[PDB]
Amino acid sequence: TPFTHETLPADPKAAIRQMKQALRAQIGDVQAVFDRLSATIAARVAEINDLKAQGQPVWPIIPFSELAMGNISDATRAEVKRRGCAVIKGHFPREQALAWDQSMLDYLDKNHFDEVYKGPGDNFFGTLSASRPEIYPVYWSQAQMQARQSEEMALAQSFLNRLWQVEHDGKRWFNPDISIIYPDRIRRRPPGTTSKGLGAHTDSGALERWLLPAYQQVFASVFNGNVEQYDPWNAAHRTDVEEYTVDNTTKCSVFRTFQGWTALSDMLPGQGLLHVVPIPEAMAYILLRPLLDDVPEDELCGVAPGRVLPISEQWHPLLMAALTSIPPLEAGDSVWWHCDVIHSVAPVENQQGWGNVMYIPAAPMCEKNLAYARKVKAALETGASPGDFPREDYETTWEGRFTLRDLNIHGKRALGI
Ligand SMILES: [Fe+3]
Repeated sequence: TPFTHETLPADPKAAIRQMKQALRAQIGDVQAVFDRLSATIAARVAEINDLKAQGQPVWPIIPFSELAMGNISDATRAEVKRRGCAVIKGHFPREQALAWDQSMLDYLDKNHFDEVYKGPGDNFFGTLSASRPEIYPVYWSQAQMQARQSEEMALAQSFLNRLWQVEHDGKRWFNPDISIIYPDRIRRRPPGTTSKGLGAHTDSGALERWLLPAYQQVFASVFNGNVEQYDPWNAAHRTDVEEYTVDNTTKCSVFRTFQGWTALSDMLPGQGLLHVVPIPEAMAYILLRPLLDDVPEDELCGVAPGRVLPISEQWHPLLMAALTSIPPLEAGDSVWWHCDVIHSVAPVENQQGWGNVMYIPAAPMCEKNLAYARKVKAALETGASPGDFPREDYETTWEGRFTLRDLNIHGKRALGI
């Protein structure tokens, strides 16, 4: 269309305007489609609420033993697809997790982190009420890389990728059985912590969801009214997207089937825990909401370039009605959500125990993810901040960092070597 942009429009408001007009036209009665969509989603909220009342976790719980032994049922596979998230209990033995956590402590301590730390290096969350989640951003601890290349991450990554339709056109969109090392940050909250949390948002692009041609491809069924034809699990064209780049701002130049993390400490109920909207199709609602006629013509319900896409009660009351907590967790567990899934971190006052996690996603091998992987390997040598992240570069100088010679067979392959 005349309406799309592959690079960041010089005039966002102008571009948003034209996209809206083009789209209202291509859909017909937007409000009728939104209502239909909402009835399906309202019905899911009924499911979710029902389960909550019973005493169930809403998150599919999948024991790592079954995963490891290939004995996951069809019903479970199905449930993870319905819910868009999964907990892997016992992903790692508690010992191993706790020992990792301790190595983290000493790695930070021995390189004098708390002294040196200047940031946040970034303002990715300016669109959120709770925009300050508790002190990050290191990449190359032995703990992290080990978990990343660990054989039992590989099992989980592969199992997860497998949930996506891969075949479609030109036989295969990515290889679901190798995943790249995507070095990410950590989340470290000590007992006593008080925090606003992280406000509900989705990752992997904001404005580009509407304006990028690849996303017009991905969400065709949405942007043409056949909302029910739309399949969250179809990899079609996801690997053709490339997010807009904004000076020194967090972006994600990689395709992630799931985001997740591995817990380094026990997570106790109410202690400012990860919540998710377990309805991966919600993205449809996010996409149609600004098209409705109570929203200003040049606006996308808070979306701004170089900022995470915000989800709020103001614009998305139904989706907010669906927020659900992770169950309580023991160290070594790990949690996963579909890349289009709305999520947040609840606030705590005076937190019991630690709230430590390592960020490790499933990002499957493909021409796109490999391009980034080639870049990662360069960073891993120097210890610099991976390109996708603010150039803080704290570890370039540190002792006890994971290095090139310490790689797995997995690791060498995940970085394509
Ligand atoms: Fe997020």
